[PDB]
Amino acid sequence: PQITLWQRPLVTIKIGGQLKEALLDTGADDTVLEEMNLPGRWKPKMIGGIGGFIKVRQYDQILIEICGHKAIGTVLVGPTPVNIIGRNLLTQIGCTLNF
Amino acid sequence: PQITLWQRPLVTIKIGGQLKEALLDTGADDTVLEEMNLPGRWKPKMIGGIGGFIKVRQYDQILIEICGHKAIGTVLVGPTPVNIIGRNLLTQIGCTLNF
Ligand SMILES: CC(C)[C@H](NC(=O)OCc1ccccc1)C(=O)N[C@@H](Cc1ccccc1)C(O)[C@H](Cc1ccccc1)NC(=O)[C@@H](NC(=O)OCc1ccccc1)C(C)C
Repeated sequence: PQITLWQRPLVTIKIGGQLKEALLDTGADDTVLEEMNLPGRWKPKMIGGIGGFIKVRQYDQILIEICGHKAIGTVLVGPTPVNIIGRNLLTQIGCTLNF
Repeated sequence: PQITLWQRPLVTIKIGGQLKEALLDTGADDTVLEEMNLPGRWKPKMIGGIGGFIKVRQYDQILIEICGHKAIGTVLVGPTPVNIIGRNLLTQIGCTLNF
């Protein structure tokens, strides 16, 4: 799908048997999503954006059905305003920037 | 251009007689550039990112050449670790997310 940027590139993701909406962020190196009930064993981790640094939990090996397309990777959970599909899954679904 | 997301999508800009590298970012509705000498009246404003809210100075009607493509926009100068080109100019240079 070709998404233009007049409006926030929000997508539909099915993760953890839960449906969520998420920004497609080429600016984040990492996928970070808001608090959500999720299976597994996690690790502490912190990430930084503008303003500061949040303490996330890292879940390695998670399946997301992004835009009705799948990938498996690292989903970090923590204090975000929006769910961010970062570059480590974007490459997996084969997304690119074009101009 | 076709940009794959495997590396961090930095690119060259020319803002105010100066030459810089900027993250092309779909997750920002705004171009926030680090501090530099920009000449003009500026408003304050404040934006949110993952960790907080930065106090930044609005410059409106500034010309940038992002990849050879000039475009006029509003540009925020303030405390960021990276220059970000947001959707307010990404629309303008014709950029499109894709998969
Ligand atoms: C650049 C900001 C103006 C932009 N915020 C934004 O557009 O908010 C709207 C707003 C407008 C008016 C009033 C209030 C709010 C933003 O933070 N956008 C995010 C995605 C987002 C959108 C809304 C809220 C929160 C997040 C993302 O682009 C940044 C860019 C960026 C990239 C690299 C470094 C710094 C900034 N990456 C991030 O913040 C990611 N960091 C990242 O991946 O960086 C790696 C790294 C970390 C630390 C040190 C070096 C490198 C996080 C998602 C983890």
